Amino acid sequence: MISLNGYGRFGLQYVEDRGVGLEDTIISSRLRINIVGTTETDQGVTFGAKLRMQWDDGDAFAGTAGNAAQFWTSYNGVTVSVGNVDTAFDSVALTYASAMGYEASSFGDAQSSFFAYNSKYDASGALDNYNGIAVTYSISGVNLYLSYVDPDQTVDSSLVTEEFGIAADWSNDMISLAAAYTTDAGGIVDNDIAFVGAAYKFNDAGTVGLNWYDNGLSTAGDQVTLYGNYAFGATTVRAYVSDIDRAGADTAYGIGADYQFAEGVKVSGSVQSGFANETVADVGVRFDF
Amino acid sequence: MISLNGYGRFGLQYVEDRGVGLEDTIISSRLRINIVGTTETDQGVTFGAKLRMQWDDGDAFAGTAGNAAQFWTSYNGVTVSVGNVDTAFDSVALTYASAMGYEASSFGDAQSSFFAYNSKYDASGALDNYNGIAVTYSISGVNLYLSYVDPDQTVDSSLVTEEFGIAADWSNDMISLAAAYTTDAGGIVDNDIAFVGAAYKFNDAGTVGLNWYDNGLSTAGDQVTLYGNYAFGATTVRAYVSDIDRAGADTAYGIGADYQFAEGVKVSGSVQSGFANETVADVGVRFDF
Amino acid sequence: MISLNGYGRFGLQYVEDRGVGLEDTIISSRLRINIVGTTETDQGVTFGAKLRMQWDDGDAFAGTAGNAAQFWTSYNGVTVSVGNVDTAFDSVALTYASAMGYEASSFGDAQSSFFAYNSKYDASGALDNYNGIAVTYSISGVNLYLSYVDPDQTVDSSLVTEEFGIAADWSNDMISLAAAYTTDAGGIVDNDIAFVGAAYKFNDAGTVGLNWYDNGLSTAGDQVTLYGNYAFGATTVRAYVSDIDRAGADTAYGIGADYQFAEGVKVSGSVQSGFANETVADVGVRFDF
Ligand SMILES: CCCCCCCCOCCOCCOCCOCCO
Ligand SMILES: CCCCCCCCOCCOCCOCCOCCO
Ligand SMILES: CCCCCCCCOCCOCCOCCOCCO
Repeated sequence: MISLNGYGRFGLQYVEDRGVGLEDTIISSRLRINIVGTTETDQGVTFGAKLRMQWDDGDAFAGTAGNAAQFWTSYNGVTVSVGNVDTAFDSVALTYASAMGYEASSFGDAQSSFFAYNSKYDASGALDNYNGIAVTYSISGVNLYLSYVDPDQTVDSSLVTEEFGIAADWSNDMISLAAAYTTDAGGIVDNDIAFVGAAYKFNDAGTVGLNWYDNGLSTAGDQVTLYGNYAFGATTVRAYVSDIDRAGADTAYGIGADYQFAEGVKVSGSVQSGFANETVADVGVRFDF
Repeated sequence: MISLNGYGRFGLQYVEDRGVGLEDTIISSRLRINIVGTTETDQGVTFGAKLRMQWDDGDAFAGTAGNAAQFWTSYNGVTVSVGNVDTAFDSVALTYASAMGYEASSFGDAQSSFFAYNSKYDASGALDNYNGIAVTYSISGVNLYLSYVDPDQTVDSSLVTEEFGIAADWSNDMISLAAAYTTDAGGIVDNDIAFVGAAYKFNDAGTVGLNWYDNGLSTAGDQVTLYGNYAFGATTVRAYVSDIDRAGADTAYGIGADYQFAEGVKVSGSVQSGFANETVADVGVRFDF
Repeated sequence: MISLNGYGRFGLQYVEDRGVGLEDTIISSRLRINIVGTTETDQGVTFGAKLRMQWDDGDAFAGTAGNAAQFWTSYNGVTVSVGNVDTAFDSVALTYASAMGYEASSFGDAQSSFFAYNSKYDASGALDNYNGIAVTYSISGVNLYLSYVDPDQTVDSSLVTEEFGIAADWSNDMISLAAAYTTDAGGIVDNDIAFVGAAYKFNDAGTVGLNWYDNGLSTAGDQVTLYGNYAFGATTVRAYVSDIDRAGADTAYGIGADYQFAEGVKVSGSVQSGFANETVADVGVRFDF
């Protein structure tokens, strides 16, 4: 069976003083198409493969291609995947929970470098033999994640730096906890990063959380992000503040809202301020198809 | 929801004395696939996005990719679109009504340069930040069209030439009228073009029309095209003659036929002569899927 | 109507002493998506077109695009195709019958150069104006095939070398016979190749066959391949031995097995040895969607 899913988003993206002779506000948009092929068996093993075609404003040649494949095999709550896989640090819960606005951006997200599902092709040739293996397992409210990524699998392994990651998250109805650790993140020798987060749903209406990170070799250093959101019917108000160890940095912060216009249609905006006093704002829509 | 539609066409394309060591007749064909994603809401606002994958014989690398996206939002007869939009001068009725043959070509089409929906990627990089906004509105038999296209939206607007177009067409059962005007057409300062056309269905079987254009800065100058067609059951006979102001040009003309073989399947041929006495002929099929 | 079909395959691919500083075993995988558009008519003529998007591990830019189109028209057992067609030597039965392993490889396949359906784009530009025409006709158990391929159809034909091929195969329930001949195979003046094969199903469980080839201008020279397979319930055991005329070559051979895990899911492995004593082995899965 083959199925297609995706989304489109378009809105205004404002960056204070982006550059000499550059408009500070443009229309930024993205079109995402996923192509999923799956084969189900009567033995309960589901085989799958996916491809992604993703277009973003400003993309080279004003064109769209697919990325590199991802294959998986699933059985009894376990999934093993190969090729362009989702990684542990990028898949755990809570780590992207302060993101806001129609581009789901946050300075309160982790300031480190690490591998992740590659949504598009890469013109530098750096991903040509990139190959990952990941394993996930969901023990009810408890998710476990494991990923190994070799940036160039054709070359003797002793000559390249492979990334190894693990994560686990857990949740009941009102508390969630999440943790992840990754060594040689992004193929960088000694770039070892970690994440621990916790969140509390202090209603059915509100949640507050805290994420801490060790950003490994990044200039940012350790980081803490405090975030919260509140739902008022169809609108959701979100806010966060984040600090890094880097000498002299400002405290990052942001405020935003999400309006659930209909199932599949969300209007979102945000005003944020970064660690180097960058001012960014957005307003747009996303629709899921 | 995601849907796919398209067509394929293949036939012979003959160009008199195309060039030294070049075959005058080749097999020219095109494969077009549209990918449409739409999200409907109970509030009557439909959100949509589309992508196109188009292959033509002779295409670089013998490959196919998608073009840049187009997004739209529709409500009560109004449609607002963003990104790679259809423009006013290219979308009005009647302006392509003399086209014929399986490649739907005509020297009697407007001889100017202007922006239009870009069916493919562009290897020069000229379209990378091309961004348009269009608005259409259909007041029963009366269509209205508006388009604004900024060729590079990242750069201060004062430094680039934006294209602005408007058009309207109207039709009852037997007369149609259409008009369009576009300033700085194709991003060219002072390339201001206009179109006025009219057509008369003098039966349920025949139509005759006239299109006049101001081709702006083009070498062609003003132009007039007279065309007509007649349906004989499943066959349609078409003809046109066109003149331009350019000193010394020949009167362009063509004669063709369309055979409706089945719903979705059309066999078409044509013999045409251009403004510089070029001789072109074609014969082929198009099938819609 | 538009339909999508394809498959995904992933496993281990081992090449003895592949190269200094190169891992002998990697994970090799392929994702194939076919896009088929067809238009049926009440007159019994079916029009079709297809496109292919194929990703293989190691592919340039870690991306995927479509290849060049293929169009066809079918009526009463006859199919005429244009553009990127299947050729006679590549489509006849039996010629790939000794292939084994999850990559369906065999040194016992023909050692010549010839044109074939191009599954992907080609970055050299060599396929840009490549255009073929093929005709197949199936007279019950008897298939006939014809293909003409012009590598650059825009240039006077006298200046290029066109490939012409024919083949026929025939089968009752227990014997199959197949033959093919192609002149100027692969666009190479005087590269004339031929194939004759025969196979005998000596049960409902076993088959043995022999293929002979004239590999035209190749260094290999004439070739003979002897192969056989036996089905044991859900497993199939295959073997082959092949010899070429090239002075000094080793006898090529291989042994493999296929496990039909479920409809659409096949686990396959193989150990093979080539003409220059290369050692290759594989083990993997293929799933059809
Ligand atoms: C990301 C979308 C895929 C489109 C990228 C193809 C990029 C092609 O160009 C790479 C640079 O070299 C220039 C190519 O020659 C011109 C190609 O297109 C022209 C005729 O169809
Ligand atoms: C228009 C279809 C998309 C295909 C265009 C990709 C063009 C790639 O080449 C651009 C020029 O540079 C050469 C690239 O290196 C070779 C690529 O493919 C070979 C292995 O899969
Ligand atoms: C085979 C898949 C299609 C992808 C191939 C596109 C190849 C593009 O590069 C060709 C070589 O020239 C370099 C291009 O400039 C960078 C492109 O992408 C970056 C921003 O989206």
